[PDB]
Amino acid sequence: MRIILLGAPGAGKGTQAQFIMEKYGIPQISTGDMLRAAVKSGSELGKQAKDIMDAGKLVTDELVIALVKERIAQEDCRNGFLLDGFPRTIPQADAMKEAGINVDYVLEFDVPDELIVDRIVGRRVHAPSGRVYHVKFNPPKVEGKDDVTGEELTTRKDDQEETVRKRLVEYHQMTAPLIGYYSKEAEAGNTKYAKVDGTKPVAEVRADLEKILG
Ligand SMILES: Nc1ncnc2c1ncn2[C@@H]1O[C@H](COP(=O)(O)OP(=O)(O)OP(=O)(O)OP(=O)(O)OP(=O)(O)OC[C@H]2O[C@@H](n3cnc4c(N)ncnc43)[C@H](O)[C@@H]2O)[C@@H](O)[C@H]1O
Repeated sequence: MRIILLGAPGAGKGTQAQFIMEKYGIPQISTGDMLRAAVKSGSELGKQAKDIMDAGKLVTDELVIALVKERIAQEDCRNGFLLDGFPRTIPQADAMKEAGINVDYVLEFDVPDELIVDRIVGRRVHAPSGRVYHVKFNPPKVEGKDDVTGEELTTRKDDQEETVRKRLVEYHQMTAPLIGYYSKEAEAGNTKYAKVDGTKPVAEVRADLEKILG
C-alpha cells in the first residue's frame, strides 16, 4: 500500500504517519526528517538545506527529488511506503508521476491557519526517529522524553512564530495546488482521495484515517 499525506504545516501529518507506518508495516518517507538529518550529519546530498529551512523557505525541487528517489529505492519500500512532505510542489508531483510511481491513497488534512502557530511553537521532537510531541496538545508520557527510547526531546530551530508564518505563505503558494492535482488523479481512477478534519483529537483523526485505509 502506498500513501501520500497532504496538508499545511503543523496539520498533524507526521503525527498520524506514525500510526499508519506501524499498522501497515510501510516506512514513513519524511523529506523534512531527511533534510534535517543531512544537515546534522553533513551528508553530501542535503547538507545545503540548513539556511533554506531557517528562512522558512522551500528547498529546491531537484535536491528533494534526489533524496526521495534515493530513499525510496531502499529495500524497506518493497511492499509500499508513506510519503510525508513529498511532493511539496507541482514539479515534484510530476517528477514522480512520469517516473511511473502511482499511489493508492492521497490523504488531505484540513486545518485552519489560526491553529498552526500555537501548534508549532509547542512542538518537541525526537530527532533520531522523527517522532513528534506537543507540550500541551500531545505530551510525552514523561516530560521532555521520547516515549519509545526515553531520550531527551528537542525543539526544531525553525519552529518559531515568524518562521512558521513564512512556511504558511510558501504552502498556500507552492503546495496547496497539489490538492487539485491529486483530486484530478483520483478522478482518473489513478488513486483514491480523501480529506479529514485535522482539528479532531489525535486519537480521532487516527480512527478516521483507519476507516479510510483499513
Ligand atoms: N518535499 C520538500 N520539498 C522542498 N522542501 C522541503 C520538502 N520537505 C521539507 N522541506 C524543507 O524542510 C522544512 C520543514 O518541513 P516539515 O519537516 O514538514 O515541517 P513543517 O513545514 O513545519 O510542517 P510539518 O509537515 O512537519 O507538520 P505536520 O503535518 O507533520 O504536523 P505535526 O505531526 O508535526 O504536529 C504539529 C504540532 O501540533 C501537535 N499535533 C499533532 N496532531 C494534533 C491534533 N490532532 N490536535 C492538536 N495538536 C496536534 C503536535 O504534537 C505538534 O507539536 C521546509 O519548510 C523546507 O525548507
